Amino acid sequence: SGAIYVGNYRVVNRHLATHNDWANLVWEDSSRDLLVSSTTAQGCDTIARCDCQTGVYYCSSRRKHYPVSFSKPSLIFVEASEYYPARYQSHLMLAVGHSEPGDCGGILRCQHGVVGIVSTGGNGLVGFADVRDLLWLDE
Ligand SMILES: NC(=O)[C@H]1CCCN(C(=O)Cc2cccc3nsnc23)C1
Ligand SMILES: [Zn+2]
Repeated sequence: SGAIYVGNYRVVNRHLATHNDWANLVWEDSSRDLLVSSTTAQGCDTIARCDCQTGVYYCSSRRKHYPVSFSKPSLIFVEASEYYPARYQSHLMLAVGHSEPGDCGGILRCQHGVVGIVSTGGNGLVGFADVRDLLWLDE
């Protein structure tokens, strides 16, 4: 679990969105596993606007932050689950590192700010849904 709070927005994994997230929907994309809902309270997370390929992510299954090199946002094949059939997930970045299903929502950050959130994993790899291209999160 986990979310990004920026201005009047809350960004979560789409497969983990609540009834309240859907009742206050701003934008959602199944192919990216992202959902953004509106919030009354003001968020103060800074989103990065960069092309970094190094950062630090939070791994709740180990209660630790890990430094990682990660790939550029791309279309990557993802196995079926109770949330999606087998498909390509776009805007996805991979790194060598530990993750478990409950790790989704953990933030990936670089020196510029929030890069994305954990969205997939397995076989010693962790996948992050990128948010740096969503320029509207700031306005
Ligand atoms: N975006 C998707 O389609 C997700 C939806 C939930 C299931 N999923 C996973 O990757 C499950 C998983 C297993 C093993 C380590 C994991 N670390 S994070 N998620 C992990 C795919
Ligand atoms: Zn950066």
